[PDB]
Amino acid sequence: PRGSHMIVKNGEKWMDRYEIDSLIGKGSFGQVVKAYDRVEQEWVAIKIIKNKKAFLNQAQIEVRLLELMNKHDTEMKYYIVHLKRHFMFRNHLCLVFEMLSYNLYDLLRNTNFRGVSLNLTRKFAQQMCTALLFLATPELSIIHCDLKPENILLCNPKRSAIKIVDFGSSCQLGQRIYQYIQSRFYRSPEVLLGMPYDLAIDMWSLGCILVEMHTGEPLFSGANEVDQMNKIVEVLGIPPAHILDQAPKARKFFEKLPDGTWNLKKTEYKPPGTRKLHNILGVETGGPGGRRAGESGHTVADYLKFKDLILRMLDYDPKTRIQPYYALQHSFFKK
Ligand SMILES: Cc1ccc(/C=C2/C(=O)Nc3ccccc32)o1
Repeated sequence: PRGSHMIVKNGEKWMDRYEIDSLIGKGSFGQVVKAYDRVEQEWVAIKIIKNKKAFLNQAQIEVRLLELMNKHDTEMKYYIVHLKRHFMFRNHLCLVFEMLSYNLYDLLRNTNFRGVSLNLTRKFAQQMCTALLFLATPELSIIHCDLKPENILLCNPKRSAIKIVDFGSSCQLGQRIYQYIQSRFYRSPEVLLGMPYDLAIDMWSLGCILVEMHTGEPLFSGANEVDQMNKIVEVLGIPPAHILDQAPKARKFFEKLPDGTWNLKKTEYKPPGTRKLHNILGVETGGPGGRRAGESGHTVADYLKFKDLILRMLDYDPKTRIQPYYALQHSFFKK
């Protein structure tokens, strides 16, 4: 066999059922194939976990969480990708999902990274907040741990309905296992600081995502952890002392002074909290790059609500950071 990836061969039939069409995707997780399920007469995406002990063990958690989420039949569970079944094949765990359309990063690429409208952004935000509310159900208490444009797919290319995919790093509250999680751009302060985390890290990622969906570019595009914390401090200032006092990796980015206060451990950036979200969104200057100037649904009053909700989702404190239910009650969502 030689190596971790399954030899994929377009046109072969798996177990007189799955007709392999093409390789959808590759990556560290393994691979994804488009396949025709002859039994159910429908296209499916099969996620082939790498044949490595570490990846197989993590994929048992993925399968457990997915099955748990699909079992909870309610008014929230259809913002989550549906795992139809799974099987072992050629020493690979294989997860069969419904076929969906493209991810929100592709939607950004098809606007030449100009960003989508505030109106489309709000539709994505209401779906995602609803999804996070569902994850926050006691019985689930699921932390996604990897929200980013790539992991939010459109159901249909013509419509704005979405689902969340890739619960490959997901854990339940109280079952934290990796000190290093989240895609860097969407990584919460508590994680960069190497502290314990809860469902609040998803709400952080969602704040970063919504800004990027409208501006067409990442809010915080760090080359590494130091650069990432610095780009956050640029907008949000130095994080509160009560947090940095309890933070194992505080001294990676910050310095205590005789004072008792924290400062950036400078070795260069805009001063702390001087990169205003106000200016990044271009509230009073016609939106991102001036492209929404005079457009309907891009008034200053619209922007101020959006910005307010973003700033509640980018709260440094995970205890006071806005939680799904309260986010859905925000004026930004009101008719
Ligand atoms: C294309 C498509 C439809 C459904 C899925 C599922 C995926 C998942 O759960 N993790 C992934 C990670 C990378 C790419 C795709 C997926 O992928």
